[PDB]
Amino acid sequence: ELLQGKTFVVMGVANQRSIAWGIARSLHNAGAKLIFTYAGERLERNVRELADTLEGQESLVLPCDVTNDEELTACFETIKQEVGTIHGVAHCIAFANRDDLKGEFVDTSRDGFLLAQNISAFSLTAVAREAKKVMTEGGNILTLTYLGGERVVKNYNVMGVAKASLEASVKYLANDLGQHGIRVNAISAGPIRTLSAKGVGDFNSILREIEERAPLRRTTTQEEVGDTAVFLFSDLARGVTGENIHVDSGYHILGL
Amino acid sequence: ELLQGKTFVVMGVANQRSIAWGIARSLHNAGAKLIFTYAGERLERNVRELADTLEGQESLVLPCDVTNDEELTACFETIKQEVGTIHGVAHCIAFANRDDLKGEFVDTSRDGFLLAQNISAFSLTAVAREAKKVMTEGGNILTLTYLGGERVVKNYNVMGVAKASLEASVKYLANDLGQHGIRVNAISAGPIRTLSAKGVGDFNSILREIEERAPLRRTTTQEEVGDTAVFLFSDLARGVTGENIHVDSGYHILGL
Amino acid sequence: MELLQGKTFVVMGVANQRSIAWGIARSLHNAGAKLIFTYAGERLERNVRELADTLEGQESLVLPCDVTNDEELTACFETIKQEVGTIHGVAHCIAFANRDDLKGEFVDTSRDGFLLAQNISAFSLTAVAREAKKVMTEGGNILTLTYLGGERVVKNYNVMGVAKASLEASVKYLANDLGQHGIRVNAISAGPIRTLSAKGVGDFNSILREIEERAPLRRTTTQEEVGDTAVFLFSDLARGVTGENIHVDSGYHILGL
Amino acid sequence: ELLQGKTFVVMGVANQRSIAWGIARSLHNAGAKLIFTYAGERLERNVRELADTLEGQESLVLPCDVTNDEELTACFETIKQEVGTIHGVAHCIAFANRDDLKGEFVDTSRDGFLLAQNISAFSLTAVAREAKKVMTEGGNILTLTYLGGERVVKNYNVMGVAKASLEASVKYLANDLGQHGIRVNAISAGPIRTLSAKGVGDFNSILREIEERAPLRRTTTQEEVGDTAVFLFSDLARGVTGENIHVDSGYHILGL
Ligand SMILES: NC(=O)C1=CN([C@@H]2O[C@H](COP(=O)(O)OP(=O)(O)OC[C@H]3O[C@@H](n4cnc5c(N)ncnc54)[C@H](OP(=O)(O)O)[C@@H]3O)[C@@H](O)[C@H]2O)C=CC1
Ligand SMILES: NC(=O)C1=CN([C@@H]2O[C@H](COP(=O)(O)OP(=O)(O)OC[C@H]3O[C@@H](n4cnc5c(N)ncnc54)[C@H](OP(=O)(O)O)[C@@H]3O)[C@@H](O)[C@H]2O)C=CC1
Ligand SMILES: NC(=O)C1=CN([C@@H]2O[C@H](COP(=O)(O)OP(=O)(O)OC[C@H]3O[C@@H](n4cnc5c(N)ncnc54)[C@H](OP(=O)(O)O)[C@@H]3O)[C@@H](O)[C@H]2O)C=CC1
Ligand SMILES: NC(=O)C1=CN([C@@H]2O[C@H](COP(=O)(O)OP(=O)(O)OC[C@H]3O[C@@H](n4cnc5c(N)ncnc54)[C@H](OP(=O)(O)O)[C@@H]3O)[C@@H](O)[C@H]2O)C=CC1
Ligand SMILES: Cc1c(CN(C)C(=O)/C=C/c2cnc3c(c2)CCC(=O)N3)c2ccccc2n1C
Ligand SMILES: Cc1c(CN(C)C(=O)/C=C/c2cnc3c(c2)CCC(=O)N3)c2ccccc2n1C
Ligand SMILES: Cc1c(CN(C)C(=O)/C=C/c2cnc3c(c2)CCC(=O)N3)c2ccccc2n1C
Ligand SMILES: Cc1c(CN(C)C(=O)/C=C/c2cnc3c(c2)CCC(=O)N3)c2ccccc2n1C
Repeated sequence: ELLQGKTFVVMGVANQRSIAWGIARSLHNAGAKLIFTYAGERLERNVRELADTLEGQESLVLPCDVTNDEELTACFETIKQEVGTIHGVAHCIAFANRDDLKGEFVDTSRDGFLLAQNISAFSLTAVAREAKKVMTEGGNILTLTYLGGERVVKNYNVMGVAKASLEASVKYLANDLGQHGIRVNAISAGPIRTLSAKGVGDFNSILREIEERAPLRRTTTQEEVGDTAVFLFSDLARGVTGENIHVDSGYHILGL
Repeated sequence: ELLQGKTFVVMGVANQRSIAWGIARSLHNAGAKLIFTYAGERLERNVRELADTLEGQESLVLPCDVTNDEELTACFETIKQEVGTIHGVAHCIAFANRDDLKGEFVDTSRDGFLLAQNISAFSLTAVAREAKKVMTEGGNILTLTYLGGERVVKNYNVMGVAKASLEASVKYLANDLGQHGIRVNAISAGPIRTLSAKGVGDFNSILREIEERAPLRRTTTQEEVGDTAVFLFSDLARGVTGENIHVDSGYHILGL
Repeated sequence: MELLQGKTFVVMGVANQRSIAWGIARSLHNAGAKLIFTYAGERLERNVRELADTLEGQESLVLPCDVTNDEELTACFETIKQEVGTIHGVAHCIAFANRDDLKGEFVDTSRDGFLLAQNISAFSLTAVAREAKKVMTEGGNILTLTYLGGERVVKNYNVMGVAKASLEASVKYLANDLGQHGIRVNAISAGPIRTLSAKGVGDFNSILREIEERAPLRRTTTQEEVGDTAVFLFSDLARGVTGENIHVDSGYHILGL
Repeated sequence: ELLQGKTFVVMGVANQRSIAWGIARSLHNAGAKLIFTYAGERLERNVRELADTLEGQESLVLPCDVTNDEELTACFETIKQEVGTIHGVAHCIAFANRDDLKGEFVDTSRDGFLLAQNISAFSLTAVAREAKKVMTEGGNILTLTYLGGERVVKNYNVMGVAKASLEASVKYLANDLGQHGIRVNAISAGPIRTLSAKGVGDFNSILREIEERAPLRRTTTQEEVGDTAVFLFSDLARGVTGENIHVDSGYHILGL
């Protein structure tokens, strides 16, 4: 099977609905070994719990608050020490202050802006810099992004700008790391019911809109994202780097 | 194994270097059965011998000149008669008059322009129209495009405009066919030495630019395109339609 | 009137006073340009001839130019050459597809329908640039008009959408060819506007309605807004701009959902 | 004539070769009155001297270090009281630590990253929310971008990611401010020999490349940018917002 005997770091499991958890399962289903990380103590339990559901042999679960330089750096030392070699990292982390995800992007504070950039965009680069030390056989680094990073999506505001910065980081990191045998890609996922969609929008109204209008006439699932993540980490995706695959039932192609 | 139980139509094999022969090989390795179509009688011997290098039952090998509506139609009629159900088509077809592939694009004759449009872009639509009839369980339709459709490539000229037309075509067809359970996607391959590289303005130099400047520091293989085609035909890609995956060693990201 | 003072432009595709080409003709004229008009058919000849006539100064040459017809293309620019010697640019505002293709599924478009739309709506830019090349002696700009449907899927635009992708790639390749001859080539991507080429589209009114309420500028596009950006592209101000597609659509093109 | 009786804030003049100085000339030749900002004494005289060369008479030259919220606010507060109404702002500001404009982008420091983001991207939004306060007749906000925010440019690294973020901000800002009669647009300029090109590796080779491969066969001047800027601030451009106009001799259209 595609990922037999390879080991991957998964970052961003918060709960059962986490896109990261879809990715975890698809990779596990494809025969991967998994390392999870989680942000801060309010979660160790929900991630270990999930990790444990997976058939057989304990997955490492590590703390990694990506705003913290030394725990990020320690996280990957542990990985260097526990396992030696990984074959990729799935970066599934985003955060902005909730107040910034409503009315007028022009009103966002510089602290708001830089917090979003720091956690939603710069973290990929920080992670990629540690990941590099421990991917001596090469492989793929993946991030998740969203269409609001390319075109304007109401209320996505500062996150849109931080997705744009994320997608551009993908390209430049692809240009740095290719020579070291490492391919960097994104998945642009369609809107999905997650911890991170608990907010506003009348989210239901937007899913309904995807259902009526997306080419595939349905909304996307965390398993659809995770199967495209299996492709990207697999050998099938060798010649693919610097790319953004939309797993969104085709919505991204529409105009009016 | 991944495409177990499924049959695909591969159009465009002309010899062992054809990117279509790369896709055929990857699809067979992933358990598919194949039907091959070829441009005209002069190619029949090559295609029958390639097909027969693969283990398993024989493989239909049918003439299909995409310029000839009766031939196109009888071809897929024959396919419905003998197999009943397909799961996908790989369209790997292009042509323009070779004198239009030098000098200035502005000097392209009307006949020249419409011939390139006819064979290089409209054929995807005619193919799709007949494939929709035998795609009884849905599936994927793939074509092959090139960066000249997006950005100016010297001498690519009228093929450049026909690729843009092809890629717009993928969008519109994905929008049509989603609701019939059918996805439509393109692979944008980097340059590869094939028959359609014959006569190009120092292809060797082009190959060197890629090798030294592409994020991955190597040229694209027919096998790399074929493994991405596997993904796109597989159920891994069920959320992915109207997409153009660049398999070009990340070359497409580069500015200057 | 100054800014295009002392320059002459060919405007192709005026069919009545709502034509985008006529918004363009007025702006060019108000910027001091002299104008040559083309038409294709027998009768909307006057229509064009009568619109021309309203323009204040010297009378305008008005010439038949069916872009489907090589001889007529050659004769028209030939006649421009004999009559005025030098022109400074061309506005190409011309599209056609069979009406039955602009509904239903794109996958049912016939071969003839496809090639017809490419011929008139995409190739014709190139045929016109080739003729214009020989009369654009001091350089200048070639324009064309496109639509968002050439970049992303717009319901029912179908075959014209593909023909606009085709048009847009032609702008780039022609820009690459002609720059060394002092000629720039650019597109304006206009918002939906009420013209003859909008007659027969499902729900044109509700299209304009959701432009008004959702586009950043909260209003639909006008012919005059298109013509004023045309003035820029034909003027010296734009001398560093080529192979560009400028969206004059109240900002609509930036929106997802 | 074209900008008769309008006033514009021009930000970023550093010396006579500044793009922002090219824009002030064009705006002035089109009838505008101008207000200038600068950060820090290192160049107060330069901007004063330059502003004084101008043949109308007599421009406010105010301090505005976009890093400083109290100073930004004050600068636009001073403008509120002293001029009244403004019709536009040209934001020609960028900065990143020069140690980050070489080597691999992946080795970029946290605060290197957020510094570039803060000066080169966020400042637009900060400037735009002031300005909003003073553009009571509406008008245009312009920023300068570079192709490296769309595609990978060697060494541009953290600035390319910053420009991507800048360009996304343009889109979101335009969605915010359009309802207030305010347009927001970028100009993507070709390489120009300014202070911000000092130290770029092989800059003369970049220029020679542009001259020989760019469609217009020449390199890009400050006057070309200033004249496109005149268009964007004028009534001619009233239907244009959220646009990025490439003023780069057509270079942006080239593939390989
Ligand atoms: N509709 C959608 O849900 C879409 C989401 N995405 C992207 O998918 C990714 C995953 O989000 P999704 O699964 O939806 O939602 P989740 O909320 O489940 O996942 C987000 C994860 O990011 C983590 N995170 C936040 N801050 C930090 C930090 N300081 N250090 C380390 N980790 C942190 C969260 O941890 P914690 O719980 O501790 O805050 C959580 O585990 C995001 O990048 C998101 O934008 C893309 C397209 C569509
Ligand atoms: N560098 C490269 O090689 C790249 C190629 N591509 C694309 O890959 C695709 C395949 O090209 P490639 O494998 O390289 O070259 P090949 O020439 O081996 O394959 C192209 C196929 O198109 C067929 N074809 C041409 N005209 C017709 C027609 N009238 N009816 C039916 N088939 C026809 C050819 O047949 P015949 O020999 O009889 O003409 C040939 O079998 C093309 O669309 C090409 O543009 C994309 C990116 C890079
Ligand atoms: N919402 C909109 O209306 C938008 C339109 N556009 C584009 O703007 C351009 C102008 O269209 P618009 O003004 O809307 O509609 P009009 O119908 O007013 O203009 C279209 C013109 O194209 C001409 N034409 C068609 N076929 C030929 C041919 N064989 N040879 C010469 N001329 C021909 C028509 O002439 P005739 O009547 O004599 O056949 C007509 O004068 C087109 O390219 C269109 O696609 C772009 C964006 C939005
Ligand atoms: N090749 C090129 O020159 C191109 C440049 N650009 C862009 O054009 C814009 C203008 O750059 P250019 O004219 O070349 O170079 P300049 O160095 O002349 O202008 C850059 C300006 O940004 C100012 N700036 C830096 N930090 C701050 C800050 N803390 N607060 C307020 N102002 C600040 C600089 O001031 P100071 O010197 O005092 O630090 C300087 O005046 C930039 O956005 C740049 O990215 C775009 C495309 C091509
Ligand atoms: C699909 C979608 C999302 C979810 N998404 C794609 C994200 O990237 C969400 C990021 C996010 C980032 N930060 C957050 C939260 C969500 C929630 C609560 C919180 O405190 N901080 C989203 C988020 C905000 C506004 C609109 C949105 N749409 C239309
Ligand atoms: C990579 C590459 C190709 C090959 N390619 C991508 C194609 O799409 C080939 C198209 C093609 C299309 N028509 C053709 C021929 C080739 C050859 C001989 C012929 O008679 N007609 C190419 C083809 C022409 C010009 C430049 C080119 N570059 C840089
Ligand atoms: C804005 C818009 C147009 C107008 N447009 C951009 C066009 O390019 C029109 C092209 C055109 C092309 N060919 C045509 C006609 C119109 C009308 C009558 C005819 O007989 N042939 C349009 C046209 C069809 C479907 C949707 C459409 N939308 C949303
Ligand atoms: C054209 C071009 C530029 C200049 N540019 C477009 C910029 O946006 C420059 C931004 C900048 C940002 N921060 C800077 C400096 C320049 C210079 C000195 C310094 O100390 N900090 C550039 C800058 C670095 C690498 C390549 C570059 N190319 C190819």
